[PDB]
Amino acid sequence: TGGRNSIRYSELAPLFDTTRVYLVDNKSTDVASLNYQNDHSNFLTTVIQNNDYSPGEASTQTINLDDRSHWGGDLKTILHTNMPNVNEFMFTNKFKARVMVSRSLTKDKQVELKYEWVEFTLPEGNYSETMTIDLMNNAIVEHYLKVGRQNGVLESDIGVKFDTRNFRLGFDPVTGLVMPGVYTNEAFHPDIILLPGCGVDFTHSRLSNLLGIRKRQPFQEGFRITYDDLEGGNIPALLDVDAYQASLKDPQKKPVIKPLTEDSKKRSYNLISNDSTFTQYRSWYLAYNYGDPQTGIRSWTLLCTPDVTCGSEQVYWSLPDMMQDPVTFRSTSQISNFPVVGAELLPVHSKSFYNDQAVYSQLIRQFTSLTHVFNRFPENQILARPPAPTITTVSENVPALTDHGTLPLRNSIGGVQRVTITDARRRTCPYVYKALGIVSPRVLSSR
Amino acid sequence: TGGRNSIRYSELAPLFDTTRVYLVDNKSTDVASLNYQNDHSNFLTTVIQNNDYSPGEASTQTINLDDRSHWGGDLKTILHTNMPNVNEFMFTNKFKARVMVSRSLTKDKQVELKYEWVEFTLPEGNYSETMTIDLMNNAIVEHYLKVGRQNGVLESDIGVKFDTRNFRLGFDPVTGLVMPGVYTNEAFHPDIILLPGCGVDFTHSRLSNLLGIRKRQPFQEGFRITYDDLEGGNIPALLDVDAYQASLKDPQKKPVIKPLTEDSKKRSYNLISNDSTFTQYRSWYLAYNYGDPQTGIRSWTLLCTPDVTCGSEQVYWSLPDMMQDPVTFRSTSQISNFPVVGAELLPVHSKSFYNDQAVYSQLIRQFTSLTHVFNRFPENQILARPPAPTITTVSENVPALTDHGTLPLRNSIGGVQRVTITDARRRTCPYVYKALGIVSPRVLSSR
Amino acid sequence: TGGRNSIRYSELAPLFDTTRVYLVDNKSTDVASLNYQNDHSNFLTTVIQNNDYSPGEASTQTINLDDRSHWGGDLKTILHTNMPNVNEFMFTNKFKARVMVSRSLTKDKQVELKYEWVEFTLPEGNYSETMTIDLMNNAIVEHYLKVGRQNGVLESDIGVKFDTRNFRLGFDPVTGLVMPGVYTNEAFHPDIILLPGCGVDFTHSRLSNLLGIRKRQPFQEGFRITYDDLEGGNIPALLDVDAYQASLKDPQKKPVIKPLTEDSKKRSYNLISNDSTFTQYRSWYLAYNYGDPQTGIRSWTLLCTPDVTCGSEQVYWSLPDMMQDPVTFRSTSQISNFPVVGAELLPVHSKSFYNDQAVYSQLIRQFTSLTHVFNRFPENQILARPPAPTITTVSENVPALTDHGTLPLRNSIGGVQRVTITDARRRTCPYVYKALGIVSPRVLSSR
Amino acid sequence: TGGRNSIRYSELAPLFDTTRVYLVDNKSTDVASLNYQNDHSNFLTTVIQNNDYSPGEASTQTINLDDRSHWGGDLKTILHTNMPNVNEFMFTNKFKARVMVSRSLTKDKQVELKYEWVEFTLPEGNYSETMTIDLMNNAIVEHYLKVGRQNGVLESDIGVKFDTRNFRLGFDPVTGLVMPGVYTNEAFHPDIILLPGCGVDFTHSRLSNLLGIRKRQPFQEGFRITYDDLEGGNIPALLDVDAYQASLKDPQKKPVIKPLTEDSKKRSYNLISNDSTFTQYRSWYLAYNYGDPQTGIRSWTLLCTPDVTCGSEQVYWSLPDMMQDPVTFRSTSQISNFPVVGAELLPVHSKSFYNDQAVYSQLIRQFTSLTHVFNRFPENQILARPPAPTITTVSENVPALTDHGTLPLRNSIGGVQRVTITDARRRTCPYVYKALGIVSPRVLSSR
Repeated sequence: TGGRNSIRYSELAPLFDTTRVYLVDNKSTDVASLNYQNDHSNFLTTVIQNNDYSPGEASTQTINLDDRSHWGGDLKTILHTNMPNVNEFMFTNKFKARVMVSRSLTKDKQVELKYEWVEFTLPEGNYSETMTIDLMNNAIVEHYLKVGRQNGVLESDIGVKFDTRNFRLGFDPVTGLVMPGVYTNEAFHPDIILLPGCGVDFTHSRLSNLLGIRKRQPFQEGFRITYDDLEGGNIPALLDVDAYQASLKDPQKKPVIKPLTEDSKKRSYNLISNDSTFTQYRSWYLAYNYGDPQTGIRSWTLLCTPDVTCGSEQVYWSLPDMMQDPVTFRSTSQISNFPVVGAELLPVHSKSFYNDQAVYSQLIRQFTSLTHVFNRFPENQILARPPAPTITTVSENVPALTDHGTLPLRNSIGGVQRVTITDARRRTCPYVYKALGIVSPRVLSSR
Repeated sequence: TGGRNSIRYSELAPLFDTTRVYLVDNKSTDVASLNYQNDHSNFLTTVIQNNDYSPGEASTQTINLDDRSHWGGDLKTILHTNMPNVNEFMFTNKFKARVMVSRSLTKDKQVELKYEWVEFTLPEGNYSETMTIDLMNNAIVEHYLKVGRQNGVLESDIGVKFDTRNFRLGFDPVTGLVMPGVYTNEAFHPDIILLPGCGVDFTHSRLSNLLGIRKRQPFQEGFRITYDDLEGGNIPALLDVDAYQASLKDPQKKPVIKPLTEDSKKRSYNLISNDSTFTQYRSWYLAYNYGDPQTGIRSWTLLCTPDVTCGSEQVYWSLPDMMQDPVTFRSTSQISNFPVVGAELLPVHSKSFYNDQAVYSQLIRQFTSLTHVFNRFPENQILARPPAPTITTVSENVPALTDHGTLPLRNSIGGVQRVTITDARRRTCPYVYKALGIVSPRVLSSR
Repeated sequence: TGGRNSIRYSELAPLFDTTRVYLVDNKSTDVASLNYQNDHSNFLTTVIQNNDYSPGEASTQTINLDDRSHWGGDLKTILHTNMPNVNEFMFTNKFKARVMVSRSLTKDKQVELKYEWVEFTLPEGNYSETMTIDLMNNAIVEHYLKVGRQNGVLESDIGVKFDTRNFRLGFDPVTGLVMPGVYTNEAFHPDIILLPGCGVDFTHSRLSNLLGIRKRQPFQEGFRITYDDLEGGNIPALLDVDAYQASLKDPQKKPVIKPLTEDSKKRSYNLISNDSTFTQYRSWYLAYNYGDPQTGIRSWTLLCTPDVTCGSEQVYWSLPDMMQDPVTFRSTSQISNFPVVGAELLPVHSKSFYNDQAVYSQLIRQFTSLTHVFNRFPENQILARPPAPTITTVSENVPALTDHGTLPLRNSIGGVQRVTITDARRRTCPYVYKALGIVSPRVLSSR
Repeated sequence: TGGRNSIRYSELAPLFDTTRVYLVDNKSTDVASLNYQNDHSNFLTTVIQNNDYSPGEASTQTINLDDRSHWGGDLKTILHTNMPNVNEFMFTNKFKARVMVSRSLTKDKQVELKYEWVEFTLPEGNYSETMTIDLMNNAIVEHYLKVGRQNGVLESDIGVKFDTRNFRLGFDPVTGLVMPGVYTNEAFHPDIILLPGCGVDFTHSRLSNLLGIRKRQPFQEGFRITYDDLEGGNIPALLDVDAYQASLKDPQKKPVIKPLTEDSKKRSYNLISNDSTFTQYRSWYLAYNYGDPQTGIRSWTLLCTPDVTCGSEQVYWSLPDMMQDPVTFRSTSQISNFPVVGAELLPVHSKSFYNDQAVYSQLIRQFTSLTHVFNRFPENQILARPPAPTITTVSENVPALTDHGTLPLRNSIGGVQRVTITDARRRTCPYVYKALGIVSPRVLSSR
């Protein structure tokens, strides 16, 4: 300490031992003159808080930590964002799926079914755990319109659906059917329901996480899940309620065996055989939980909690112009490679709420009335509308009063410092409303 | 340490090493005599806690940290506010918008439409994420009354509305219409719906943030968003439900093509052509998400989360009379420029709650009864009342037991210290109920 | 300090005193090349953050903390999971129970009842405190189908049920009956209802904890709770409401004495004697609270709060390649035995919510309509459906910004470090989405 | 430091400066062999984490902090319980009350009323702030059955009731009656309603706290509150609604004066005189708030918030075999007197929720139907069922990642350490699911 303290500035007098320099964006004189073209995730600040000098002029002056000692500073910071649930940036507004796009009676008498992969995109916005799903199913439909139907494709065969129920609760071990004649609409984890000849890929989307279907060994570029994969676990068919009820008057067999085939407005349930009790529709959930664990999807995939945020990602601070470049970091000027002084999780959590609207809706569509762009197939038990789970989650932004350690810094702090927040991939982050830094230099050793 | 400790006061005896001085407002003797004309964000305190002296008299005595050493103190503080959501101070009670103000059949046979920018103000208060919106729409209407109508202006042409739905979900790729004949009233982010010849400016309001429409490169003074800007993304028209239904009895074309034109009480939906399926009404949301991303508003603007607080802003502490002035700060007496010793976020967070009242209201206006100053156009599908989003947020004030570092201080602490909290712009902050400071001096080095 | 600081790297220059090395998974170059076959709970990272070298090549270079001093580093870490409530791993998807599996009129005229232990498994997923229970009861039934019934077993005798009410509130001290003729369906802690000749074992399941029935002295391998154990505390029988009401017209005794025997669709309530007011059904809750405290189950067991998480378990960090092996730990290469540097609770908490759906359901099954795979015996007052408790809990995953102490480390940190999170049993943990480590070395003493 | 660091173990090599020893229960080898008969609140752990030695054998070896220095360690700990709201241990399942137990027409023509104190106990479980109350009222009734009634006691005179409303809101200053003819059933703090000749004592129960009736000077063993105490503040009588309404047809006085006397099924409201407007029933709340503050109960008692937990109690850690015994503590082997190294609040908080079920119930008993063991006197306005308060609280268990200071420890840490958590009264605590300790020794001074 002794002669090694002195923290000096132009003529303003000697200050001794730790003090405080401030890194702030909202500083009025600065904005107008320096970071006009920049944004909160990468700006310039005048660290000289002296009322009498131009910002430019200040950019000349310097804070001089005494030369005789290696100094260090404590970096506390206040980060506050407002990034939405889904958006193009975090890759939560896109997802490739393969659907039916054409159905025509080929040239002889046999038929043709051609499928294709299409990328559907969501309208940017902050959503629910559910409404997001819905938005996806809708985006599937919206396509069936611009193309599908108008090419021999019947809703009775739309290839992909994201629902949320255990399509085999009512199932009866012997009858081979969902006895109650209705797939019990309770919510049990996001799922994926496919059809023959199609599937979905998330290779470039974090939405996967929203669903909660994670790859059992992630570091494998690529995420395709198709029909052939979902093996063992095709949605069993609903038993014919009426045929059964209507019977019992007059070897003497009963109406049981009759597995419903279609529903009001005659929508095909595409059953494998005119025999088998299983429909062609295949569910991930079903597969994972019910089909061979050592071979099924239960093998290469993992069932887990949703998380609307789509994945806690972190950000990296960098104060290139004011702090020594940590161990192996190379010093540069390429914004997308500055040295990093602190890492921290991007300020987003998921609040959970109890859903009353769970059942309230089961007592309104039972009393017929209009429909949403979401339940375009009310009377279908499958292309219906996935049941709203009790307890929805919602991505919520929150101020993060974080605190990075104490770092080594240069002894000639420039009048104008540059602040820069970066993300995992290394790029500014548009969704930053406020960055604030406080540094407290203090002597560490001697030269 | 050795001889350098001694913390002395008048005759009261030697105290050794760190101790504690207290900065408090609620001290009874003080109020009456010193900070009568002041407020919690800028007051005087007698730091001498000795029962026997006048406050004035005390203002003479002094706490003497030993001279032989440079001292420092730990500053912990308790800040507690109660600022409301919207108010004149934080600029959340004003916002300029351009509306229709006159409609008369000009002199020949052509017509005249004159528009003007008017500033509408809200009644101060703490609101919801939604009710705030509503308050704004109302403030638009309230003006249409004092002026608009009584000058040939028909509600059928009120220029600005802040709603919250995706005005194009039911849309059908081929019919060019919102098939279900009703814009599906689900909430998906605050939006702005304009008309020809008008728009809104937030150049001087944080309400922008409440809506969640942020400028893609903020440091640009000025925020005007007009009709011409919202290009591509005019609300499509609702299909005529009846015309279509009523048909199908008797080349042989159907009632489809007929896009509704007006609604019960015949309110014009102002459609571009007697042809086109698009109404003149333009939505921001629509633009951002559906119209050309490289040219549309999606370009210069950014879609993001609401935040009722309107923007986490920070405050600055200053204890001019008791702590050495940090690095570059100049020493002065101009309250609005004192040195700063600590920065901290203004004590306001946003709590979120689940909205049951989301639908409950869809089952009460379907069963006709009175109206609120909010739904003055129930039968309009557009000037209706934006759907209440599930999950509302509410600005909430909370005590902040913060802790600034350890700062260097003078060795002659005056009997009367001055505390001062300031905001980003540098001015006291009326909404401060309690400020409390605790300082713990302790030796740092030697002189 | 003096000459002992120097933190050196290849030619990049001398860095002095503490700095920062980063342990991160999401690093792009790494994934592709090193931890392809690994997962977030056990991966490799290149700690050399220098843009110009291959990952392989980097794996050569080294960070050299000065040789002359023993160094130490501060290890802060960010752990984030997403493990579900029930699953095969945490042993929350299995549980052995003993049920009736056969009922036939033995060879002479006496009868035969054979029982057996069967393991039932749940569909993996994240559940409620209740719906979990339900899932279990269902899993009991689902078995009764594949076997039970089709072998002379009548629902009127299914052996195990997990309910949640105090089966003896209405009870009248003299009549020896539940007067109101209905077991008051309010929820009061998970319970277990058995029948003669059967029981349940949790010897290999944490579900026990979900129920909240803990063994009074845990370190005893084995958890079997059978009929004979639940002594004193057999569910009293419901009084015959009608017999009583229908009477009172004409020594002159009343219809009281008549304890109902069966319910609509005549389901036997299996009463011990045609006399006794007690049914053969026995409840844990009842036992614990009402039967002899010094002998009953109240003795060897303990009644306590549920907790959906099934048990706060912890995890162990290990950074074998970068930090000295703590006191007694042996140095090795067997992943399942690495040295441990930090322990921390596995990131899972239980959020609680208020249940409105508590009663809403009592006003819908009173108005007859379909049934769930859950209430297959609506008209039974016992095999009914346990009442939903107000205030349900739900396992929720949360990011854990933890902080382990400051640890001693090697002075030759390898270009490639290995991170490894382990659980109590010592094995990687599939449910880890993100692990992040920040180390801040700093001199501790001298060599 | 210099030669004073060395932390040694058998042959495993020299470790220098702070390191980490771990105190864990869930360690597999340990359980089976050492703490078989123990529980989580008092167990043994092998601190030697070396894979190759028996636990017994390990119990021999020792960690040797260097001899030349006095060492200290940082003790961080993870405590997690699951204790329920009410239970026998925390004394929340018992409470003495004095009730009517006999009513017979004495030998001459005068009568006899004998009262007695009885202890009622609750069924153990975790409850609500309310349902607990209810459980108590029920427990009062349940007794009236086994004894009361069957001895001339009419419900019309059951002595104690725990309700929750201000029995005198409708009251009219002149008529001396609760005009609306109904005690306005809104909830305003737990209360106690007594009758002549009886009362309640909490001398041995924390339930008092649940009610929120605390003794104004606690350190006084004993808590009896009887009739004679509740002076001034007898529940006023409800005005006869009908008598009044039915009148007004024909000095000419009105039906006012008539204070109802009994209710449907003629239950006596026991009014002092055939005159006075006051019933014999006395309320604590009433007393405290309305009767003489300098003499009434308002004097020796204190009205305050409920708190379901019944009282934040703390626990004491003790690591007898590994840390020096703090200042005045005597060293011993009596588990219930070990030295204490850290104190901490027993991990229980009270979550609050908003009650919709507040009114929902006022619109179901107004539409007659069955009754609960709770509202056995629906038509009574007094023995009714206390109104459910909006905002109920619920005891909730939570993991407590606490941190005790840095303590002095022995330099010869035994292979097997003993952990022990104790409560205020000094006894193990059955409700402990997990205890975890991490110690970080580090040199403090020299010998």
